[PDB]
Amino acid sequence: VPGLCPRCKRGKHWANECKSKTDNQGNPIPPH
Ligand SMILES: [Zn+2]
Repeated sequence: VPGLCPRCKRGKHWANECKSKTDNQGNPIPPH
């Protein structure tokens, strides 16, 4: 029962299953 992805901050999933729509890299999340 993992939530707010421990890699980004715009999803509630896990790294392997993570894809943050912020930039063209991996986790360009501006808040974190
Ligand atoms: Zn994520």
